[PDB]
Amino acid sequence: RREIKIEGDLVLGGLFPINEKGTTEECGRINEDRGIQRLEAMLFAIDEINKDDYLLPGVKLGVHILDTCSRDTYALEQSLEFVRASLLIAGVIGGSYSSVSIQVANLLRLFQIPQISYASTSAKLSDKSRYDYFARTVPPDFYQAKAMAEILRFFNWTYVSTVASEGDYGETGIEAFEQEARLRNISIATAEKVGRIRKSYDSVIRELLQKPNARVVVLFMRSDDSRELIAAASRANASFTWVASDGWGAQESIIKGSEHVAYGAITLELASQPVRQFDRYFQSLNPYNNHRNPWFRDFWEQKFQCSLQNHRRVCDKHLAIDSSNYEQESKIMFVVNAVYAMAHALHKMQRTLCPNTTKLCDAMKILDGKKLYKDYLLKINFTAPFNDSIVKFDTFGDGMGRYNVFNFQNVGGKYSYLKVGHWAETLSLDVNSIHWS
Amino acid sequence: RREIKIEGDLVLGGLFPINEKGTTEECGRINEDRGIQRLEAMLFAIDEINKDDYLLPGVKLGVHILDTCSRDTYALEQSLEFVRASLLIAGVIGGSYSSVSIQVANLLRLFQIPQISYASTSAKLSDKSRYDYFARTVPPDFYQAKAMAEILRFFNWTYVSTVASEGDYGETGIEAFEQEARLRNISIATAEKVGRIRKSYDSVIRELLQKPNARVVVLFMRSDDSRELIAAASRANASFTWVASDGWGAQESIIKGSEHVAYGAITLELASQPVRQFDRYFQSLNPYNNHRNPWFRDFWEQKFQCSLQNHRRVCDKHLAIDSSNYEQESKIMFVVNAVYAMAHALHKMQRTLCPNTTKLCDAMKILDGKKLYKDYLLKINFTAPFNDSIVKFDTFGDGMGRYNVFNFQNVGGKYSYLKVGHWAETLSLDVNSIHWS
Ligand SMILES: N[C@](CC1c2ccccc2Oc2ccccc21)(C(=O)O)[C@H]1C[C@@H]1C(=O)O
Ligand SMILES: N[C@](CC1c2ccccc2Oc2ccccc21)(C(=O)O)[C@H]1C[C@@H]1C(=O)O
Ligand SMILES: [Cl-]
Ligand SMILES: [Cl-]
Ligand SMILES: [Cl-]
Ligand SMILES: [Cl-]
Repeated sequence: RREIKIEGDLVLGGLFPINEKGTTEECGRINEDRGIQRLEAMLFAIDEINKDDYLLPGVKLGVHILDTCSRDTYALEQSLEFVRASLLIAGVIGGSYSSVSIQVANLLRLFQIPQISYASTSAKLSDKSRYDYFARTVPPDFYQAKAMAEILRFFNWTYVSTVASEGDYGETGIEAFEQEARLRNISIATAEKVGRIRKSYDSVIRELLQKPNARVVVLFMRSDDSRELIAAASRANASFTWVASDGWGAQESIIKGSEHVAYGAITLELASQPVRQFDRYFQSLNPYNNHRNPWFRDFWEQKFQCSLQNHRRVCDKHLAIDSSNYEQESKIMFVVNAVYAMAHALHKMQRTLCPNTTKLCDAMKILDGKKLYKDYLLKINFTAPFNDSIVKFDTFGDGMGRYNVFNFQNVGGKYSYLKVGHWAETLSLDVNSIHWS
Repeated sequence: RREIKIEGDLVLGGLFPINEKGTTEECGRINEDRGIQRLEAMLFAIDEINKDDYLLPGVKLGVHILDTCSRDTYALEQSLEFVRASLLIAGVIGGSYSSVSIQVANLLRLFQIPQISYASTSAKLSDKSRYDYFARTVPPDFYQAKAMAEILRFFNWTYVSTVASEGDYGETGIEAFEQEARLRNISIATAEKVGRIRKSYDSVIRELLQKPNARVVVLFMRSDDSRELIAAASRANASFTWVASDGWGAQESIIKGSEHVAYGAITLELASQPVRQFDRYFQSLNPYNNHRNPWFRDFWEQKFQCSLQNHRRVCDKHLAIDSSNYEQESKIMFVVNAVYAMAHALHKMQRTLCPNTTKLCDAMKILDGKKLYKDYLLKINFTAPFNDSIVKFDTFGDGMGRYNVFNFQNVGGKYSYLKVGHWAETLSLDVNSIHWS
């Protein structure tokens, strides 16, 4: 029922997991980082573009923002509002979960509405024919498989074993790693999978022990699966050199109480830099100055376990989002770059189709989505506005594969993940900073 | 803007090409046979089912009927009305043109709404994964390719040449014939195509003459392409034994003025029988008793070139649809069988999910479209209501491939197409009635 509907000459649709997938109820609690923060980054980006005197000087961007409630079917129903509009919906920003972005993309292509996801990393969305109106500022996860294969090939690690989670993430990732290993003459000792139980991980650990020549284990697993496998490795006192995808990444929750077996592990994470101006914008928001966001009062009441309006404690008027209770969500840069990619494509389109004017001409009021996607959006190339990193898409509409390389080690009586490298198209490692086990 | 919206316990969506694809304007003239007649066959079928005391005894069927205007994009926009409904839209009947049914099917699968086409014959719609909510009472055209290959194999015609129209119909049909010929050890001399010009056909005829050993020509062409190729064959005085798909069929317009070169031609047509009770129902309709159809007054004014309400002649009050100006459209049986297939699937579903009641229970008010399609609709098997011919679908949702075999000949100083056989799964020919050339 809730929405953010702001008028403009051109309107961008937005889809965010503002609320978690509910349990009795369809929608759960507010999602603070993937929902509120990401939605406010798109509003921040719109405000900035509208303020800019060089980008779309005569065209004001409006918005139509909706909650996906972290569910495919709910997001599809919401997306009908963007299709009914045929508000001048020029394109859609979102969603977050790949399963939501797949269903939205199946609908939007039918009405030729371009879509840019700032978070969906499934390999399926790369399909030029099935998702011919979809683009993304994030790279697909199959580039992690390529980056891991390139890390092994560098260290000449020719004999390895693999563990994968069940589902799109784990299966597609190890299937891509298997192919990337074959091309690099890397032989896979044993390939294990993990379904949806404590014993299951011990069966995998035992099966990994059956090939003692393969000291390197390559993981393409979800967070919970990664923690549980390292726990079973801890129980069996089985120490391996783990090479893992972002499912493990640089999360301290994974290695907690199992740092011996997990020592020297090589992990990947999506490389991103914070948007400093966003921290200032987000920390200044309060229930008194943020009337345009209809979810903000529930976000505030939930974040601070208080009531703004008697069994509930009254919100102290001096509460604030600040350094002690806030950290910029890892994908804020991708939200901002997605909105700017749409603006840059629209700007170039208006300049070509509306000669000798800055205003939105008739040729663009009857907007050709096919032209916008193929001839403008897929051909954008600009410097990220708050970074010199380039925003651009390949012919599949995929953003550039840039990952940080981490090494789990202890220096100065503290266990931390250390940034020991980066993968862009070529691997770059600071080898003399890596610890082994 | 116009529609037929009739309330019921369960409502069926309907899509018909009531108006032709417009030219200035988006929608053209009324389409009398594929539009008005086919829409009235669905209303006839609904009335009959509702009157029946054994089929859905406690569930009244309603309708929501819309004009596709013979265009993909217009039909997609119309279909949003069936999706917005989530009226209790249980399923959709239509469309006619395969291009319209493809776009509708792309939308309806997303909201799990089963769809039955009474006319769309494209091979694409057979795809179990891409069109997983689509079924049809007509067979796909690739069964014509199989039937023609079986006619050649019977007469031991091992050396043949092929001509195909450009587009889905001709290309897919000859591609399927090429595969069906390989399996029957039939060698193809030359494979010609026809684009979108009088000279083009002469180039094909000349190229066919280059292989004089191949006296049999297999055609998979559109009506206009078929007439023009027989015209070029007439000009080059090139007489062949033509084996053609329903694009030519038993149309006298194809052979007009070119009966010598076209003599003895073997052609296919979709086998159908008229629904006798429909003739009585359709011929009784007049502008005074048909208020539920909002397009009928324009149909009447167009059919009779008159005005019901001064430069226009006033409609004579004694005008009527009758034997002199009406003939039952060839696919009326498929419209009626599509509506009955949906009713039978709903009837079996209500009997299983609503025990000890005939009424629509809560388990069916929140209708599971996935169950309706896979467990009920794909498993129907009933005698056609106004025929003993069986209505059933295969695992792809395709209706049974039943074609009549025609032979163009002269008997008693009159040129006519004679029914000389039938193809169901096995070919059946009355060989001693076939003329050659
Ligand atoms: N990138 C996500 C997550 C990504 C993923 C991709 C496809 C399927 C499953 C799947 O689950 C995992 C599990 C572990 C690590 C990464 C993923 C996406 O759903 O695409 C998106 C939720 C993330 C966000 O909103 O930041
Ligand atoms: N069966 C049709 C027509 C069928 C066809 C199928 C796919 C592509 C093109 C194509 O065009 C031809 C040409 C000649 C003969 C048969 C077809 C369909 O569009 O499916 C549908 C309009 C017919 C109806 O409403 O009766
Ligand atoms: Cl989402
Ligand atoms: Cl998954
Ligand atoms: Cl149609
Ligand atoms: Cl065609």
